[PDB]
Amino acid sequence: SMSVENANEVMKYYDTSLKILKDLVNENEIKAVLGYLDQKMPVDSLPVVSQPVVSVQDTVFVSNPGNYFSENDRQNLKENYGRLFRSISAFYENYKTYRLYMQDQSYKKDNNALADKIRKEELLLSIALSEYKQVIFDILTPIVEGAKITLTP
Repeated sequence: SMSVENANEVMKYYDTSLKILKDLVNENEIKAVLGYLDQKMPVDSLPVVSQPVVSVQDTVFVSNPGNYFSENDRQNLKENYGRLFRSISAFYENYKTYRLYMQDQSYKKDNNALADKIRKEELLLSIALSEYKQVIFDILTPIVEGAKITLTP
């Protein structure tokens, strides 16, 4: 009864996680942004690539896992989502900065120092985005199986 209601909340959290992680971490878009950071890309060819904006209430829900999860699972989910939201922001904001700095010829003033700083950081962020997404699914799928046990009469 108290476990049945907790199990229903785990299913809601998993379903929201599935939807939000599909739209937030767009692997092919991430790869396309890395290609746009290439040294041989014509500066005037750099396109605008907007950050995906998912449901804000879904973001709040997954960012604050309830006490139905163990304190350890709750902390690991909260940490990985927090890092994932900050990393998403950095990845798309760094590309916006990069595009404006290349197109207004600011790169000539610092001999591409900011271009190389951004390229290195974007590569690290791209790996980390896929890592946080997989870590969240890996925490949840055994708990989800546990919730299915509680919900199968």
